[PDB]
Amino acid sequence: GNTTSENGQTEPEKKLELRNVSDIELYSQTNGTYRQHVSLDGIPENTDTYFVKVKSSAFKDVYIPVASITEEKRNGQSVYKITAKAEKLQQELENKYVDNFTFYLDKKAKEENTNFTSFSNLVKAINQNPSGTYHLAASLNANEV
Repeated sequence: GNTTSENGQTEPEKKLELRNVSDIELYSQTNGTYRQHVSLDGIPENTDTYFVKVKSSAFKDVYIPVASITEEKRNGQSVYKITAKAEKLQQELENKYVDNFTFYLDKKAKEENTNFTSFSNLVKAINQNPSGTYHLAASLNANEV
């Protein structure tokens, strides 16, 4: 019949934090030329030469090197969870603070029948038979192509 505990404010520590993160892009350096790995990462890569580019609506973009690319079932699907290593980057994720910038990507499989999920697959699906009917499954980024 009571709820008695303590707290503390307790001056907090100072770290680096990304607040207005409007969008998050992934680039690579495989063939010596940088390109946009917008989707379809497949199996997580063996070597971590990627670097995450976070574009913000408040201030300019930030480039940070990747640390760990793994696969985690968000709802029983191939969702790539990627973490970012910075000297002190704290990400207010789900009302709690994590010591690394971690974010999830989207998709995996390509819809040969009808590119309803991604551009890299849409441009391939349309070129097969232009006539017919097509629908989009979600907003699709054309950076992929």
